[PDB]
Amino acid sequence: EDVMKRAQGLFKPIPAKPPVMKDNPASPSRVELGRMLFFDPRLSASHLISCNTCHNVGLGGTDILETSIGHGWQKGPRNSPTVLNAVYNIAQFWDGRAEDLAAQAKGPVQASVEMNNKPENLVATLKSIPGYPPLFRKAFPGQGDPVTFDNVAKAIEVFEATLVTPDAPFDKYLKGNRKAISSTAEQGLALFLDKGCAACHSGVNMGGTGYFPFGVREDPGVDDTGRYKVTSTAADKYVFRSPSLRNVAITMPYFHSGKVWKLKDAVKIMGSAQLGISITDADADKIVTFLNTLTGAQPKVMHPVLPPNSDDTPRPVSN
Amino acid sequence: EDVMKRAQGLFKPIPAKPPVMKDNPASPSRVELGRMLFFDPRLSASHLISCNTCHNVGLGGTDILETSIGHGWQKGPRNSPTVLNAVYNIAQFWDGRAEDLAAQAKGPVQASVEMNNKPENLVATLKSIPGYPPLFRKAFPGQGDPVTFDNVAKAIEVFEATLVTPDAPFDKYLKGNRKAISSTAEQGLALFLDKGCAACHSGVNMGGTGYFPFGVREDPGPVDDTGRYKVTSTAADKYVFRSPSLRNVAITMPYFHSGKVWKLKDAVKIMGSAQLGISITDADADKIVTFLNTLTGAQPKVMHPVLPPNSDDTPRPVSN
Ligand code: HEC
Ligand code: HEC
Ligand code: HEC
Ligand code: HEC
Ligand SMILES: [Ca+2]
Ligand SMILES: [Ca+2]
Repeated sequence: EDVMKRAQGLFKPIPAKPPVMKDNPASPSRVELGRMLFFDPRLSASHLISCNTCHNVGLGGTDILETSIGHGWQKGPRNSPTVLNAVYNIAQFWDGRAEDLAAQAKGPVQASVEMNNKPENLVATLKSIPGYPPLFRKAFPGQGDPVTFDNVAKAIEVFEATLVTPDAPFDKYLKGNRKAISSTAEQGLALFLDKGCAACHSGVNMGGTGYFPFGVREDPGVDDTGRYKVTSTAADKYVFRSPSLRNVAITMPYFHSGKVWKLKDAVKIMGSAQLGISITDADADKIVTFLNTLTGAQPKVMHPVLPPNSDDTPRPVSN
Repeated sequence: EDVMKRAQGLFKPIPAKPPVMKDNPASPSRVELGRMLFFDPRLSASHLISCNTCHNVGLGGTDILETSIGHGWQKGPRNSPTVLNAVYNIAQFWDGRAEDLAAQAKGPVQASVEMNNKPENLVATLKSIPGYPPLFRKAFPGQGDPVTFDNVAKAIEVFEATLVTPDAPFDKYLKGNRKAISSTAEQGLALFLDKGCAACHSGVNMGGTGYFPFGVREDPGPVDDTGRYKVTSTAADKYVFRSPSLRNVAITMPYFHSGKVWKLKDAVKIMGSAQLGISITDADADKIVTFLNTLTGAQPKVMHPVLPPNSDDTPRPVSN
């Protein structure tokens, strides 16, 4: 229709092929190594936590928990965004001050807070695991000492670029198949476009494109729509990334705080005066039916066989 | 909520103090070196083009030309954005593919294509100028070899952080003085807020916050600029566009990524696009213009540096 046509300008389907990372060429050995590192809990000092713990490829690329602290740029606990299609995000942080956010993008996003704080421990751990240096040599040829914090992030990044979810019903719709989604789905899309949601949640990743001066907070003055609202005040130090809504139906809970569990309530909360939006409960329901067509084909990811410790591998730090 | 209170959520005034750059502490000697480098045309192969050429601190931090190619991440000629407050930009490139744009921010944006392509040459140039190494040693103490590409960009960057324009009438209004802008400028603000302009042109910099799948293109479908150009967004689009900071917009014509639209009132009417869900009347556009005219801040008084002279070793200018 013209609804389809408008949708085809606002969004693009996820390509099936992993996107190319500038200055980070993919090769099977580098993808394979990134997969190992992504699932390797020895990257944490406890030896218990891997990327997959908080960005679980079985659970929509997130952890279905409210918040955690995973990374050095967080000022507090935040909900773990999906790693699925994360390589298509422009804005990669939940929130910050405008003057910081571009510099923060100097990355890497693929380092947890422990790795970023103690990159010497990361390298020493990997060098002490006999099967790693050979993989690093194969994945990063022509370097004398390829086992580096920067190459760890590069290998993860190329593996991460394979964690894309093409072929959601909405994407079949964008490709021109009007029947790929129900007519109620389509009405939800019409509301999404007309009410102005698409402006913030747009492009190939349907979001992750920018930061906005609205964040969902507790209302200071009985139900999630009554308890939380979109807030924007004079005193705001930080702006908020408007997230990609792809796979939103399988990555509850919602918002930077993880505090809203139901996708319907999230949608009602986004029907906010602060945003120029008023939606009825029946509107909210149609928008949800639409948001449920953004679930892509989930990657089937082999759990890696990790190289064993040596006697030299540092011990877990305890309890 | 009345218009001022709504404006106060949507935007914040430009602070008077240079923002702090992470991992790049300002000091007077690093600001001064960055000033020298910003104005030194020996950073270009011709030895005639400095950052100030295309981001001219006397002309709103831009060059008032339609387009140029200054930087390695451009795929084609683009309009030079202002350096004034650019340190408050989050989105720093005009346009690109989503999957490339975050990676590009591992920058530095302070490097022209000539600097970025030929970093040893840049270091060789600076090291051949006997007054530069001592300045790099002052600016970057405790570093045995401080004349490096990364230090040229850090020094520029802290100089650029001082190129902020606090005290626009509109900022005086955000701070609570309703009389700092005219009643017509306030109606243009109301229009700006009500029509949804502010969603994309938001925050301390009034834009530069994100990218959108809309760019101004020549219409293929009657004649003025509003006739000739339009917001376009198609299935075929490879690239999204940055929605720019509107601070100092009255003084940084021409407009959009292509610099094709010269009149701010025309840029405003073009943005009253059905693609964006916006319909504005001609008098609506005039009021919005009146409002945008209030976003001109106090322009930095910048001393032109005395640049250290060439030695006989300094590379020779090249024309191409
Ligand atoms: C192991 C090294 C990894 C990798 C490869 C990633 N992570 Fe996390 N992650 C967590 C939280 C709460 C956030 C949001 C933080 C914030 O911005 O405030 C993140 C963020 C990410 C991203 C960004 C995705 C995007 O573009 O938005 C990516 C790519 C990413 N992570 C990859 C939480 C956790 C953890 C919980 C303890 C752990 C462990 C990790 N992350 C580790 C990793
Ligand atoms: C920009 C001005 C926005 C408009 C208009 C809409 N949304 Fe939004 N959305 C925006 C931000 C900055 C955020 C994050 C807020 C926070 O505190 O975290 C959101 C969040 C959502 C979510 C949550 C998705 C997730 O957690 O993964 C959803 C489901 C959502 N937005 C949907 C939505 C709808 C239906 C809208 C129209 C009614 C709408 N959004 C408008 C920014 C903006
Ligand atoms: C013209 C020939 C230029 C010269 C010389 C320099 N710059 Fe530039 N700059 C130019 C353009 C056309 C653009 C936009 C490019 C794009 O497509 O995105 C830029 C961009 C910048 C920016 C980004 C501003 C922002 O939007 O956040 C900055 C900070 C910048 N340029 C600074 C800069 C410096 C420090 C230079 C000397 C080394 C310099 N530029 C040279 C055009 C030209
Ligand atoms: C996001 C969906 C936007 C809304 C809503 C509005 N604008 Fe915008 N604006 C947007 C982009 C992506 C761009 C760059 C487009 C390009 O090809 O370059 C712009 C550009 C402007 C400009 C030009 C500023 C400059 O070149 O420095 C102006 C003056 C401007 N926009 C004003 C404006 C008004 C008045 C709006 C509501 C009527 C409006 N914009 C909405 C993205 C978005
Ligand atoms: Ca979530
Ligand atoms: Ca301009």
